[PDB]
Amino acid sequence: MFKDGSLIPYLTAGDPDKQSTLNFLLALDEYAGAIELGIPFSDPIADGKTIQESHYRALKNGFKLREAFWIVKAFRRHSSTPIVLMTYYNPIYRAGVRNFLAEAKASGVDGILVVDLPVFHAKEFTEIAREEGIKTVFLAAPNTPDERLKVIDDMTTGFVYLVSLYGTEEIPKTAYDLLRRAKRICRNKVAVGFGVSKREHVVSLLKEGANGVVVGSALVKIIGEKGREATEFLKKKVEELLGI
Repeated sequence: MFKDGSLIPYLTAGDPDKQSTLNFLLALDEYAGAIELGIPFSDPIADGKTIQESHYRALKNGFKLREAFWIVKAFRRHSSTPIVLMTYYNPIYRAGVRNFLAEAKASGVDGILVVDLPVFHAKEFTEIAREEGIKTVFLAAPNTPDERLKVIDDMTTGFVYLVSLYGTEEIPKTAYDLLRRAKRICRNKVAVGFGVSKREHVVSLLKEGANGVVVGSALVKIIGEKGREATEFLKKKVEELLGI
């Protein structure tokens, strides 16, 4: 969904508030190949310590599911950068799949990643996403076998998101191994969410085949501390990771 060599910012919707989220998105657009917007959830058990804390913040501050569409809709008036909504299944499930997807499309969302999409529901979910014009992004971790990477690649219409709940400050061998296996199996492009924090991480991963590098941990971190005023520091961070 993005150019090769893209830096893909990840931000939590409503952290610390929807206007702030929008401000951050607008300030980072110029460096983004695509953007991931996460919907905060009460139990983000698939996320690392940092991002989990942002879900908690957003929620304490009163985030409401559809405020995410408000953010996307506002952002769209200024940019056409591909947007992928990231969320747990519960919210989607309760509001109604097709209703959610249709609404997401209408707001300007291009793709979606359901972190814990139950395999039982996987098939119909991908079909509805196709009918609604929303591309699919599936997740894979170091413990995902080659066989499942294949199955994941076949259902994927957007791109395959590879993650590593390892951290570091250096990229773990286990994450590099995941990437290698992915490049050897996927026809879909892949992005890597290995919690990068250094200029060398970005270069190394792109050098190693990642079509795009996600950068969330590093950004959410600054947001946890700066709040609404993280904006300028976020730009400096991205420029650092980009060598500019």
